[PDB]
Amino acid sequence: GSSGSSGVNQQQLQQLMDMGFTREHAMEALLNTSTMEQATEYLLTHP
Repeated sequence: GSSGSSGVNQQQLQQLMDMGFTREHAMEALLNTSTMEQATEYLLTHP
């Protein structure tokens, strides 16, 4: 059947969110960014 990825990704989201962040930034982070690493930075730049 049909399957793939839609919108952001919980993985990264949760992954980061776990580190101790806010879903708000987390989400935007990913959205803004593209890869996981990038996400980290975004968050790392917004504690």
